[PDB]
Amino acid sequence: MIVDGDLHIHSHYSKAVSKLMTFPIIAENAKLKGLNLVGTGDSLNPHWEKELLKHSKPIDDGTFEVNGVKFILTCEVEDKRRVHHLLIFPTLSQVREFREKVKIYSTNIESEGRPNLNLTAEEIAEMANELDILIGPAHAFTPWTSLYKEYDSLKDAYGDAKIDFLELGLSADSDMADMIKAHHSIPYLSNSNAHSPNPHRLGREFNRFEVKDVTFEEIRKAIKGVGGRKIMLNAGLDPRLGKYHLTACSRCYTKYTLQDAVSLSWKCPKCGGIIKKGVRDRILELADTSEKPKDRPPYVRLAPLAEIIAMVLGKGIESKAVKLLWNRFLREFGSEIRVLIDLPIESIASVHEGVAKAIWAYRNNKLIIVPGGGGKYGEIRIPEEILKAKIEDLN
DNA sequence: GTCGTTCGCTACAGGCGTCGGTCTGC
DNA sequence: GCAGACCGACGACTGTAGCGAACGAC
Ligand SMILES: [Mg+2]
Ligand SMILES: [Zn+2]
Ligand SMILES: [Zn+2]
Repeated sequence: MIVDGDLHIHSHYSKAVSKLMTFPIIAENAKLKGLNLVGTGDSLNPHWEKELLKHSKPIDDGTFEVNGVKFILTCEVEDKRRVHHLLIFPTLSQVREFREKVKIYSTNIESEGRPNLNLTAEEIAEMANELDILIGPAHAFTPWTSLYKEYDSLKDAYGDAKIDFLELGLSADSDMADMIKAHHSIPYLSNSNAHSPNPHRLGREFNRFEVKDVTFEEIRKAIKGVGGRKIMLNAGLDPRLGKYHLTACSRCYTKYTLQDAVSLSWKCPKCGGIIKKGVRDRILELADTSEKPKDRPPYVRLAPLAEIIAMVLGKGIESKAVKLLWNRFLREFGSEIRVLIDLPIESIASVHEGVAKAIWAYRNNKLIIVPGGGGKYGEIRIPEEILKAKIEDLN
């Protein structure tokens, strides 16, 4: 079967995350969005595991079901050097064993969803490998809490340890990361990093796997690419929409080139804020090869359908109008990705003509994109002539 | 024209580095 | 004067009350 799975979210026990991020609400919104598989997130927190065991039914020792949505155990943890890592756990026993292993190195393993571990990246990855726990750098190019803001290579961070994937990130796609030859031997995950069950948050990115069943072991085979299983698609935000795509100030969000930031010594001259290097500049800084791996699954660039509806209707992202139109589209067609990429523009027009024209302009690269940077999300705008013209005249 | 309903924007919440400024024993 | 210890604030890890003000079915 072919399923869509988002393997990096955060519960309400994490920080700066909506209190609505509980198993029932997450499952409801994932089902509404057409999301087959969702990572649990924060699995090292015992209270979140208790809530899981409460609101779920067992599929196997590492797969659970809430309101028809499947869940495998995942967690993001922070390094001794302030570097985030994503981990996928085979069974609940691996979760509990890892949790007990790091209690002597952590002070918030029981009170937080994103724990801090007084362990280096190599130590964490080695402990995971010893327990067959899938480990990988999460949002690997963020200028604040990623691997590549701390290290110049995966080898410098993990040493003799092994990773099982690399989480791309909102502000990057597969080609950018594949500009580093090492990455060619590593599977990519495109996950949402959702702090909210909102439509444009939960499942903003995901991975499309081919599996026999929806279980942890099938997903592990799909990530490894063995036994006929495979990651056949990586759906993700257009890298320009991420918060850290370009190099900009952390306070006023004004964008600067890499040369300009170097000459300015990383302080914004118009607000005194700290300029943070974008992932595009960072990857070009670490650029290695012009080749790509052949086995690399295609990356489908997305823009959240709620954002399209908000820019068309000229209203806010949380408005009731965009919510109603988004629900109409989802009831009618079943998934955001289908409306964005797969559905014919004529069928989109039956629900809303302006949204159909905007989606056409998105598919045909005729949409204005103000790239994000320094912590500000990218903005999406549509030229006026697109909305003024008729559908049959676009092409 | 009324008055519930809805919108959009600002302020603010909360448990380990970085980054300026300050104090301290020479 | 000054190196170096000491210190406090600041923001990522972003979401949402909540408050004027505009809207929209009667
Ligand atoms: Mg992306
Ligand atoms: Zn993280
Ligand atoms: Zn600035």
